[PDB]
Amino acid sequence: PRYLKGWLEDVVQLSLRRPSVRASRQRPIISLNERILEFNKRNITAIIAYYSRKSPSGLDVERDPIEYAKFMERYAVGLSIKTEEKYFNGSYETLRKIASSVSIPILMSDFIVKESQIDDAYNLGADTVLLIVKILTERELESLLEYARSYGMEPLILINDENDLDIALRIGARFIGIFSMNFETGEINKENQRKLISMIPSNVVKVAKLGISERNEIEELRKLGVNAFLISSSLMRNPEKIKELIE
Ligand SMILES: *C(C)CC(=O)c1ccc2cc(OC)ccc2c1
Ligand SMILES: *C(C)CC(=O)c1ccc2cc(OC)ccc2c1
Repeated sequence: PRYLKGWLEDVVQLSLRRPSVRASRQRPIISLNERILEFNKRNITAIIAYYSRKSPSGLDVERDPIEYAKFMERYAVGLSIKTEEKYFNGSYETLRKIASSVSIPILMSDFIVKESQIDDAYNLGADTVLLIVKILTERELESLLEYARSYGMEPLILINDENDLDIALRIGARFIGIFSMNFETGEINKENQRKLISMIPSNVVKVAKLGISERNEIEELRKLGVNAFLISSSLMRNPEKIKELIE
């Protein structure tokens, strides 16, 4: 990984030590990016619902993961499952149980810094993985992209700024998650998020992290080329809100 400071350094060190799983996959790879394109063609708003027991954002919600997943199966384009343990209270067992319970695409959201974590995602039933430009050297990012692609996954590449985008495009990203998160305030910079979206080629599938969980924001972004939306706290708090977001 890159050399880091603070809690990202900590979580990367934890991740490097994470024991791998041994399990045979007995679930198809259900492509998230393709399902998003399908929703776009059908004019159905495509929302990727997070399951996250905790978040550094103040998030502290206990709710049954299977009940949540089965509810979202009806509405969401896919699920994003936090599997990082220390800051998000995630677990591989929770991912496995969720994957064994629904047949919509599942993104394993963690801090992937070694190949065996991609093996873990595959073996546990996830359909793809998050890769984070800001924690990986360029060579690592390219290699891990290729390694995920070796399983038939297309990873979601997380960018937070223009430097991350330059790297992501150079290494061949085709599925990009645009955050533009400030870690002091914990707020999405909407202006910058929009600038980044405008800089992405038309042949990249684009997912925006939503801070403001409202229909009008979705409509503006969709107009600007965004294909799908990641939404976390508001859906963990009130799952049924997704219905009003998709109309
Ligand atoms: C989960 C709700 C968000 C998450 O897992 C995550 C990971 C890494 C990351 C890096 C950023 O900048 C480099 C911004 C946001 C973010 C969110
Ligand atoms: C999504 C609207 C917020 C999100 O993904 C996120 C991820 C990680 C993170 C870390 C923080 O501490 C450094 C603060 C906020 C925050 C928000």
